[PDB]
Parts: sequence; structure tokens; C-alpha cells
Amino acid sequence: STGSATTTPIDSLDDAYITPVQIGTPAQTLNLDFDTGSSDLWVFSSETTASEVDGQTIYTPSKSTTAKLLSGATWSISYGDGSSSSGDVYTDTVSVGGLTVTGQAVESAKKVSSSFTEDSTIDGLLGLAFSTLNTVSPTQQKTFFDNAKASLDSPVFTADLGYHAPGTYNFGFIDTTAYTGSITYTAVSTKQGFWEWTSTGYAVGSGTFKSTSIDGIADTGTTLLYLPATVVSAYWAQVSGAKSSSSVGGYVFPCSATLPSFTFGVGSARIVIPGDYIDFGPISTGSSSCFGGIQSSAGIGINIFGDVALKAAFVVFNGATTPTLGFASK
Repeated sequence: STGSATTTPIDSLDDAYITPVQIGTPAQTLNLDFDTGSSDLWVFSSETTASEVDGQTIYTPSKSTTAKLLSGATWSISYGDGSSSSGDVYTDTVSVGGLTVTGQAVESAKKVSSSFTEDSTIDGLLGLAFSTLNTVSPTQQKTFFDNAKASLDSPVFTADLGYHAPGTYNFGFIDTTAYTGSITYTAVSTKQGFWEWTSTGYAVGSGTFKSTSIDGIADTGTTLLYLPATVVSAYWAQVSGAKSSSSVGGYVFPCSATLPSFTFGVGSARIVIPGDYIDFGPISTGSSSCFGGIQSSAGIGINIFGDVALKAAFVVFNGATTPTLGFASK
């Protein structure tokens, strides 16, 4: 089998992407944030504290003939941005772009933090990291991809995120029309539960490439590119007036600037992030100080190849017995 679904930016900055997901019978379609940095499929639901729901579409298990309470199971998650959610668990039929999994754990939120409430466009998350990170207790549950894997034509999914435009998540096949050149594959460590890999270096604008190993995660659920302070300083030093602002919470730059590109290495191959991808707009409405898309990972504890990086590539998440990651230009 295969699946193919369009993923759409939630706003004009590409702060996140939503993908429609069919849950239950009859189908209830929720727009979920596909997150290769976590492993829980959770949704706003009829069980969510009413004051914490503000415009989201909810899953109502009682209206699904295929929903079954997973007795005794609870979940609770906190994300790298400080947000969180928790609740109980149902199993139900879940379909993404024509690909159907029966018995998928659907984690129903009883509580969500303010960040989720305040974002009306995201009805929940669909985790695509390794199932070892799944938070369901006392019986850990599998991701949608893990459940689908054996049925897929090939045990892969691909992320093709757009810049200020829709893109695609495919399951079970590689669309050879979706990228240019060849796909370069690189080793993955699953020791921390993430799609963790090692970039071979970077360049700033038309500058020379610096060969240096940068361990980090391919994370579709993180907006920005978070890299070591040395790398990030070297980037922003090429933008007149750019500075790290403790009050704003990262690098800002004059909105009048033209940003240089940023290149990262995948093996001997190179992925170029155009300068425009690194502009996240005014820090507050009407400001002439703009927020940068490349930020320091210092104090996160891990480097994160988030959407800023991934949207510059066609990315293969290869879930073979020994997983790997593939990157192509597009």
C-alpha cells in the first residue's frame, strides 16, 4: 500500500504545516501537525477541557463505531518549546492520504497548554519519530508509520515541505519526479528515539564550505534551524545590523536586509537554504526588527534541522531495519 497527502502551512511564515487525517467511522477529519520529532498521535477531542478549546476541530470517539477505549492507558507529553498535553487513549481507524491503519492509538487530550489552545489551525499532532518515545502508559503504543510499515510497498515516508506553499507527505514510495539530481543517504542513530544524523558541514552565502560534523535531528515539528552557536554567529555576522537579543529570545536582523543563503552538508552533497527561507518577519506587528530562521541550539541540548532546513530538500525517512535519512535538492 501507499498514501499521499498534501501538507499546508498554517500561516504566511510557515510556522508549521497541517495535514488532513481521517479518524474513525464515519471519518472525522482533523488537521494534524506531522512531527518527526515526537511519537504520539494526539488530538483535540470531546474530552478536552472546554476552556482549552478555541476553534479546533475535535475528535468525538462516541460518534465513531470503530473507536474502543484503551482501558487504563494515559499519556502526557512536553515538547521542546515548553508546551504540553495529556489525556486518555482510544484505538480507532486512521487514514492518511488513502493509507489506512486499523487499531491505531489515538490519544485524546483532556488537557492542553495555552500554546495549543491559542493555535486554532492545529487539531493535534501525528508523531513520526521512533515508537520508543511514545508516552502512553502502561503499554507504550506504536506510531502511525510503525503500524503501517509492514503493509507499505517500501518501509519509507517522505517529507516535501513547501516554502510559503503546500507540499506533500508520502508513505510507502519515493516520488522520483519530486526532486532534482540524486538522493544522498546518511546514517541514523535511533539511540535517543529521533531521526538523528550527522551533517558534514556548512557554508554561509557564497563562502567556502566548512567541513565539520554537526549531529542533529530531522524534525518536521520544529519551525526553525537550531545549530551550534559558532555556526549561527558565523551566519549572522554576514547580515549588517544583525544581533542576538536576549529580550526577544534570539537573533534578530533589520527587516531591510537581504539575507544570505545557508548550505548544509549531507555526505558529499549540499543542500542550499535560500536567504528568504531564513526571514521570519517582524518580531511584533509593525516592527522593523525581523526574527531570524537560524538560531542557536545552545541550551536545547541538541541541534535541530527543523522546517527551515527540511523545506529546502526532498527528505526520505527510511524505516528499514537499519534506518537512514535521504536528502535531495528540489
